[PDB]
Parts: sequence; structure tokens; C-alpha cells
Amino acid sequence: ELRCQCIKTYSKPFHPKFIKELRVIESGPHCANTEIIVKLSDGRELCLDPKENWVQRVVEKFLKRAENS
Repeated sequence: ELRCQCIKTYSKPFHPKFIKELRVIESGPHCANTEIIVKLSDGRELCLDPKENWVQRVVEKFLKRAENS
């Protein structure tokens, strides 16, 4: 069981295209709260907090449209 990889998420907002890899983690017994995860192209790793409207909007601005997943 892998608990939330980020005890403290990103509260400050930031532009999404900088993120080179935006992958979110689902919730379960390991962690009831959902946790987002991104990897800035500069070589940084910051988990986002879905409590804000910018983190959920940033995820849609990056994962917008539906392809096949």
C-alpha cells in the first residue's frame, strides 16, 4: 500500500506547460485524499493540492480533451 507521496501539497498556483510530466494519484485505503503530482521541466517535483480551483483547473488545462486512457 503506497500512502500519499506528499504530506504537504502545492498551495501556490503555477502555469502547467512548465510541467514535463503531470500524473495524479487516485485515492483508496492508502490515502482517502487524492494527490496530484507534476514534474517541472527544470527538473523539479511538486505535488498539487486539489483543494484549490487552480490545481484542478491546471490539471484540465494540461489533460484537457479525451483521447484514450
